Amino acid sequence: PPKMNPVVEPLSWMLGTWLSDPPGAGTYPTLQPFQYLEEVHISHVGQPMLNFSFNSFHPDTRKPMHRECGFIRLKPDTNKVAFVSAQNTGVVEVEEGEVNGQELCIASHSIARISFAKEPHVEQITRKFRLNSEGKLEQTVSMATTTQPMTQHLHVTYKKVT
Ligand code: HEM
Repeated sequence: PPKMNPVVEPLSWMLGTWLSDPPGAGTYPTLQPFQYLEEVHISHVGQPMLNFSFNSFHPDTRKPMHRECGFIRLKPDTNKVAFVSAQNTGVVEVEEGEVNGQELCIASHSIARISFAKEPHVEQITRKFRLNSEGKLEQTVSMATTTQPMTQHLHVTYKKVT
């Protein structure tokens, strides 16, 4: 209901409640391929930023899996974007980059974790968000871990439900 702060207009295409369709696709050189369901809620309350919650679930049992939440800020009147996330693995990250048209490309510069986080530890993350020609939201996530160089981990497209 609050009018949207002009600072976040360059990312207005991300706003909504979204559901992975088809299921998200998970991979890594060390992992068997997997699928997952994900609910994405991207919202705002009038501040110069977006609020997000991304919650994934097992496609069959619907048991909760990865979860994260945070904020997406922009430098006013620019296309420069900064993303902060806390993840249920006990990991936090700061990613920055830019939006051009309806594509956002960001990369981590800072990652920290809890002392008992499960190994292997992630060292670098990059994400690409885009709105495709059908009006669906796409996210692709890549990462490097202590033992694996930068490569794709996740790809998902979402249907807006709300
Ligand atoms: C930016 C967000 C994420 C990061 C940084 C991240 C990081 C990682 C890392 C470091 C690993 C271990 C890699 C290895 O075993 O070599 C992993 C594994 C895994 N992740 Fe992700 N992850 C993310 C998002 C997700 C999401 C959304 C899902 C959806 C369910 C997911 C599901 C899994 C699964 C199933 C595994 C392997 C579990 C196993 O070892 O059996 N992750 N992730």
